Parts: sequence; structure tokens; C-alpha cells
Amino acid sequence: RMVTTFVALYDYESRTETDLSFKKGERLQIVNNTEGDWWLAHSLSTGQTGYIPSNYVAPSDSIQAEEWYFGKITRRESERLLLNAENPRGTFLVRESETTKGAYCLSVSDFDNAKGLNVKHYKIRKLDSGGFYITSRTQFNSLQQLVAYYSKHADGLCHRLTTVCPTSKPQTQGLAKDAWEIPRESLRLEVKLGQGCFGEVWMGTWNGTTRVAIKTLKPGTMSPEAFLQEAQVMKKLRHEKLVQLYAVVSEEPIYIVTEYMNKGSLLDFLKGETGKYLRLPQLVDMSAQIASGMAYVERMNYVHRDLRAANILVGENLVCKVADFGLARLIEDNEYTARQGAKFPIKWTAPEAALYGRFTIKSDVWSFGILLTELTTKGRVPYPGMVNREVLDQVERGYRMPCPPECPESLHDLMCQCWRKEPEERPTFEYLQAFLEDYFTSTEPQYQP
Ligand SMILES: Nc1ncnc2c1ncn2[C@@H]1O[C@H](COP(=O)(O)OP(=O)(O)O)[C@@H](O)[C@H]1O
Ligand SMILES: [Mg+2]
Repeated sequence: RMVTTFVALYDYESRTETDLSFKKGERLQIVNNTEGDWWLAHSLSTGQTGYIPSNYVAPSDSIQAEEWYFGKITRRESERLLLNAENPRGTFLVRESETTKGAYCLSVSDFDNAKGLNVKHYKIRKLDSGGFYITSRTQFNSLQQLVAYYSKHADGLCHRLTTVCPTSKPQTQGLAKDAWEIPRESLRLEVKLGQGCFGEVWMGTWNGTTRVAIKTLKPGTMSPEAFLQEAQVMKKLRHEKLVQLYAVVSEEPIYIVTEYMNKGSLLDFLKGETGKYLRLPQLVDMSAQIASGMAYVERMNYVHRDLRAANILVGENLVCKVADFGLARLIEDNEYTARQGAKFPIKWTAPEAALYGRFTIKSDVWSFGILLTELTTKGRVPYPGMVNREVLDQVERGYRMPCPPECPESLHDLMCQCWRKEPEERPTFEYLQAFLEDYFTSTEPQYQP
């Protein structure tokens, strides 16, 4: 539209030559309201120029520039951030209301003798004049004044506003502008994060600036021609609960570069000291994150084909994202193609997918039901007293895992819905997400009056 002045929200190290290195606070000259994930910018601070990630800047002198404004973040995700144990009382953020378009919301962390650590949500009424107010008896001209005022007096709020909600730098959309197929010499593998059946995983760095996860397929796993073909679709899948596909190295051995999840896989995270303190409310919430990512996959008319706790990756504040979606199809192994052998996840595979190769989003729904048993058992293998060989015949005859101990029979009933024989009667991920987000009377409710 018209080159305007922007401000940097976070630091960013120049990963390439064409991008722009800038620190939080730098005034940037960018073409206003220009579509894309990478915008051309001119730094009025350093006089340097280059492309910048569009989610690292906001118009100067706008609410988006304020560090306590989190934009279109959900009530459920705001609570995740605010309920962090290291946040003091009065840790807050401002966001948009999900139940009242045009209104804002002040989310604040608080402590109570009944609930303990909880978040209070206060709706902010914006006026035609531009003024904001939480209660009728105290009003302000700007959202900034409101924050300043309640940072000195609770005056009705559960607690004075103390700290702004901590946040980690968001992901850029792609490693760089036009960056997709990269050379192997651009990746530097630093730490082996783990090992799979068809290759290894690595913590590395691209251009020695940005930390990424590098998956290395052993030769013969999949043809580069078909991997690149499918990778043009996986690069389109962008959602907060999907691990982002960054780049690829075409020449075998194929390397897959993805966003790095520091807490490891959900399965391992459910075991050991990490999973000791997890309680059902957190497991249900983690299920809702997974269902949200799969609901996006469901909207894009895509199929995961290998949904299981081992392919869910954990981050800070118990963030969970779906990983390794769409790779299972490209496996060239004759035994995995015919879903046989000790390397096929038969215990997460719907019977019609294992018997007739009918992989659909509904067979992922089946997999989700299995995944829920891993969550409510903290990593226990499905069908524990059964070997792969015998699972498919038992579920084909109608056997279903019973309600695990420490699993509410209401969630096992959800599991059995996912385990219906008829795929088209299995529920959607839109349903599962809403069900699991509202499991504890948690359906968008109760802004404090
Ligand atoms: N994007 C990632 N970020 C951080 N760690 C990862 C990532 N992807 C995989 N890992 C780690 O590497 C290991 C191997 O992953 P993978 O080869 O997909 O094994 P599988 O899918 O069979 O569990 C996992 O246990 C996980 O902890
Ligand atoms: Mg995997």
C-alpha cells in the first residue's frame, strides 16, 4: 500500500546475505500491508537493508508494537503461557476476545486458595471514541494507559499487573525468503537428538545463525523425486500445532530440516522425571493441542498416516506439535509398503488401512484414539499383552482396548468413538478438538465482571 515505519518486536540474526539483521526496537521502513512472510525493509537504525520475517515487526505506535499485546492468541493458549510456574502473580497479556469480535481481553495470572494458580480474564470494551475500559467506573483513552493504571492499582482486578507474559521468539515462515532446497554444506549437525527406523535426527544450524532439527534418511527410504513432490505440499501446511517443514536437501542421503522442539518427543516426555508431575488436566490439554493440529491437517484435506505419541514433539509450557506427517506414504520399503514387519506401527493403524491400505484422515482418527491411551498411561504401549502379529486379527474381530486405569471412562468412550469399525462413523478432529478443549467446563467461559 504505502511504505510506512515499523518497529522490530524481537531480535533476528541475518541468516543469509539478502535478509536483514535487526534488534528489538529498530525502526524499519517496510511496504505497508504487503502480502508474504518476508518483507523488504530498510533499517533507519543501522542503515542496512534486506528481507525481514513479517511476524517480527509491527506498525510503530500501534498496540501490536506493545510487548504485552499477543494479538489473535486463544484463551486456551494464553492460559498456557500465563500459568507457567516461574511467572509471578500479575503476569498479564492483552489479546483479542474470541467471543466478542472487536473487544480485547486482559488475561492475568493470580493465586487462589481454592484453585491455586489460575488465570482471570477481563473483557475490555473499546469505544467509538477509541477509549477502553474494564469496569464502567474507570475508563482510559488508550489501551496503554489502561495497562499503566492497573500496573499501579489492582482497583478491582484480581491482582496488580506486574510482569508482561514472557514469550520466546516466534518461528519464521521458512529459513529465509525463497529458501527451500538448500545445499548440504549449509547445515551443521551439532547434536544427535535421537534415532528412528529409517534414519537419524540432529540438532544443527543453518548458515550458523538459526537452530533447526535435521532429519537424515538412510539411502533407499524414499525416492528423491517423490519426496520433493510431496514436500511441495508439506511446505504448505502451516499451523501452530504442526512442526514446520523448513528446507530439504534433495541429493541422497535426503536431509529434512524442521523447526526444533527442545523438550523431545511426547512419548519420552511422558516417561521419567518429566511425566511424573503430569496430571489429567495437562494430558487433556495436550490432547487438545494435538487434535487442533490434526484438525488443521483435516481442513487441508491431508493425511498424517503415522500419528502416535512418538511423532508428537514437546516444547516450552507443554506445547505439543504434530511431526513427521505425510512421510509414511513415501516409505519405499516393501515390508512397510505392505504394512508388515517390526517397523510398521500396526498398533496405531486402523484395520482398513492395514488390511486394504485405505489411509485417510479417519484412520488418523483411529490413531488418535490409540494415542490417547499413551497419554492416559504415560507412555505405555497399546495392547500391552499383545504382539504386533496378533493385534490386527483381534481388532478385526472387534476387540478394543478397555478403559485404562487412571483414564476417565468418558475419555475411553471418546476412544471407542475413534475405534469404530466404519471409518465414516468415526468422529472428526474438529469434534475431538472441541470435545477435549471443553472437557472440564472449559468452553470459552467466564470473563470476570
Ligand atoms: N523436530 C524435532 N525437534 C527436536 N527433536 C526431534 C525432532 N524430530 C525428532 N526429534 C527427536 O528424534 C527422535 C527420532 O525421531 P523419528 O526418527 O521421527 O523417530 P520416530 O518417529 O520413530 O519416533 C525422536 O525421539 C525425537 O525425540
Ligand atoms: Mg517420525
